[PDB]
Amino acid sequence: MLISVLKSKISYATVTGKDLFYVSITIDSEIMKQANIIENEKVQVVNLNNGERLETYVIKGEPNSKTIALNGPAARRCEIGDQLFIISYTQVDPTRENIKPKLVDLK
Amino acid sequence: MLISVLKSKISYATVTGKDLFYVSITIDSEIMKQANIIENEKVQVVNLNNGERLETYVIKGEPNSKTIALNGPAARRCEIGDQLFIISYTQVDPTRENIKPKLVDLK
Amino acid sequence: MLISVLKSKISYATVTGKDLFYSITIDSEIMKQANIIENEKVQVVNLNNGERLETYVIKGEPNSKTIALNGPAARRCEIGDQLFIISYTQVDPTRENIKPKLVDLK
Amino acid sequence: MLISVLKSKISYATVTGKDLFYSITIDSEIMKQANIIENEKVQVVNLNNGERLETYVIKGEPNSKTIALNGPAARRCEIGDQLFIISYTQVDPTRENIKPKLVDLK
Ligand SMILES: [Cl-]
Ligand SMILES: [Cl-]
Ligand SMILES: [Cl-]
Ligand SMILES: [Cl-]
Repeated sequence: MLISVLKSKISYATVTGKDLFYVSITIDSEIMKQANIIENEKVQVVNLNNGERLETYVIKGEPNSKTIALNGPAARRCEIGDQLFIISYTQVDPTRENIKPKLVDLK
Repeated sequence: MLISVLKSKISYATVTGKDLFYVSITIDSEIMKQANIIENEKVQVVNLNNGERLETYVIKGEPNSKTIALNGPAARRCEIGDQLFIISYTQVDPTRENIKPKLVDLK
Repeated sequence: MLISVLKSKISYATVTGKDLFYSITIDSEIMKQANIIENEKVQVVNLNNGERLETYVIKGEPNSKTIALNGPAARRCEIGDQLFIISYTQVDPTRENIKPKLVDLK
Repeated sequence: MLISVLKSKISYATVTGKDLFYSITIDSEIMKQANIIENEKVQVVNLNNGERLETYVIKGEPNSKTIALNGPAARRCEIGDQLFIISYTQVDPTRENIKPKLVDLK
């Protein structure tokens, strides 16, 4: 038996770029590290400016670049300067002790 | 094989507050206890006034406060006074015994 | 790996009712035909308006043909709309393939 | 604990058809390339209109290049739209990493 719970949250991630025709969210690899989020992990991305809510996967950005970029169709759901929260969830046995989320506040 | 089934439902939760620039959904910890919903658990939140449907995670509110508050980008999807249903699911092997959902009706 | 795959689909379910101030209520015989159980999570997609939502199943009276959207979901349909109702299961992709139970109501 | 990670991505799939009164049909050789199986749940995202949906996969004829949105999903695209089609898997992250299968149809 499993339930979904918060694993990681990055708060106040400022969008630095967007690329519709990408060759999904790019995040500074050091921020990913702080948040215990791995390459290709599924995340929920929510936008404080426009209210958009979406799910996509993570691409590594360059370490210490502060890159936060929405690529592909997700580019249509933001603009540069928007503030995001980026959330990862995990499925756990509810008979186990509670998971303590990793919280990263970029503000 | 595993399927998702209803584990908990809080019905007719009235929004008492909203804060866009939070430092998700805040629920009276006593109400959470009645519904067997734990802090940081993922929930579906559906709004009877405006029809909005979203997924977020639970933050504890003060016991017996009747606080129901949508924080962060979710704040853009409600107004004070709106009536919510708050739902949590669980993944189970359906060859096991049925999950009997915990139903909390606040109306 | 664990992946999600289709386990049941009810096609061309016609909305018979909606009640804002109550989920999806489905004739219990149709549920059995689809191998969908009470309180199971389902995807509901609407051919008339394109709406897509997830909710849980409530039993309707057997052989009533009841298909009703209740609660906030009521704002996402009207009586007479045609729905597809889909349930998924998580399984090992290398183990024997799941044959979905398909129920066509047209 | 389990987390969801990318397992398969088809990029720049051009919509060739849509049929409301039949959900995504994909050339079965493209599916094989992407390690996507019949009835697998997929995320479909549209570069032209920004729409994001979840549905399941139906086999199309091999080497046809068919990419067709069926059912209510038909209301969320037009012929010629470019799609990305994504599948995820739940894994124990302390095991070895899933190397995603990437198929670029551009
Ligand atoms: Cl995207
Ligand atoms: Cl939020
Ligand atoms: Cl609902
Ligand atoms: Cl569909």
